[PDB]
Amino acid sequence: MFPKNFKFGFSEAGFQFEMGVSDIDTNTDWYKWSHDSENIKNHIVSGDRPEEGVGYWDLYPKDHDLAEYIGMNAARIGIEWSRIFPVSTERVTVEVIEENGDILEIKITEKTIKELDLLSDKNAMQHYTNIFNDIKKRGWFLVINLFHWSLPLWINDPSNNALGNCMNRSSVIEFVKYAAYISYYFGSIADRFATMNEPNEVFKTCSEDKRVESYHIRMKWFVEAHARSYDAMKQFTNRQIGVIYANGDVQSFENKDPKLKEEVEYEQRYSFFDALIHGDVHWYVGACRKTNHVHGKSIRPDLSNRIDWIGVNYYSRNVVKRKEDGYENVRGLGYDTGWVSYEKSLDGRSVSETGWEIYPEGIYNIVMSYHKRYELPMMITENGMADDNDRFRPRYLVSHLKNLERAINDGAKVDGYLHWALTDNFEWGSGFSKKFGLIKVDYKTKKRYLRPSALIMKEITKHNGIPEELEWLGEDKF
Repeated sequence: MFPKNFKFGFSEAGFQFEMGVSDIDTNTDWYKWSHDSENIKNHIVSGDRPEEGVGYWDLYPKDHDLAEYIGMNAARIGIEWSRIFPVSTERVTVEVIEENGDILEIKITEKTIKELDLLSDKNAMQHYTNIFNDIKKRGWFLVINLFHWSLPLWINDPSNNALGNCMNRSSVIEFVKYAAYISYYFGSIADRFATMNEPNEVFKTCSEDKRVESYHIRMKWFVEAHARSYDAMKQFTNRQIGVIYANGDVQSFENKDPKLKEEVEYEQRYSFFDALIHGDVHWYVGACRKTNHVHGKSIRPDLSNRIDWIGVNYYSRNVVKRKEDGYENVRGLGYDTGWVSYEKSLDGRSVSETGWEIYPEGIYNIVMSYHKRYELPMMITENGMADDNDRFRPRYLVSHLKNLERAINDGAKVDGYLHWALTDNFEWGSGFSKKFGLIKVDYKTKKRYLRPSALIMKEITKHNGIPEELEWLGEDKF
């Protein structure tokens, strides 16, 4: 069985869930990126309208009742920066200490909070408060996520060749203001804070520059985005602040190149977490040389010890092969399976309706690698699959939860599992075609439909683990 009071719940993004019924928010870069006609006919976005979505902004108490019925006791909710501060906060100046380009200090004091108090949407603050109160009044675990890809238009405007939602110096200063603002009013409500959701996915896709060097100075801006935030938030909250990260079980092509595996894991993830926990930015300096861009200290205590917990996201593995001084995701396996077949992988394993092969052993592998390197409290903040007819999700949920249970027993300090997701939602560039929910949403009528896999969650939550009668669904390979 799982540990006592283990957290079974769901994760939610503001842009993917909120809109659909009322209170349309058009003030995000992703909204215009979704509606751009050239992006539609060039197959960058699906063309689906996010304002025709789940309606979680208004229907959240009824969707929370369904989570309660299936025994959930946790929720990860993302706050939209566009709704709290719909207008620019640049006019509010703050003390900013820098050196050779590294933002070492952003002093957010209480005279800044009341200054930001006049520009904030007090009605949007009350709506999020009502959503969070609806979660905590049921005795549930609450995790607030500040940033989930969508950025206010005054921060980034795709109008005026990628989305461009990266971080720069001016974006970091404004973000720490909004980060400290959230911790000022919700520091006693949120059980844990997450500054950003999958930032590695952002600075990988936010620019046409896929070079390793520019990838890491982009990551650098996100590194300071959390480090300077964490400082400002901890002024008003006593709760664990961490990062929700995109992860895949990195593997070499047939385990012949284990050094390339550790190469990939350091370039994409462990460079980030070694800076925010220890201060190792030798990657950032190593990059900054071949760029002729100014670099600072290689070990910065402004960045270090800035992770109280890690939000692990896992969906599939990631098999890679060395090319020329580089690596390539092997098509036909892992996240890149949907290129040789949409029904079976090269390993002969089932594939999700979005092209990601089902590899339940990877949720043990990714949790173990994170624990064996840092040993902090962790959480599965996202885990699920695109499966409309519920063909594979019942076996997906059980098999992954038992590989995670194998991880808890082996020492991993994971105290929560947040399935993605309770309901279907807007899967960004692919629209509503990708249905990840334990319950299915009819976007024409906004009606909620329980999928059978949601009743499997009801059985696991009731027993705090997988009973013997559900072990056949837990088979890893199918």
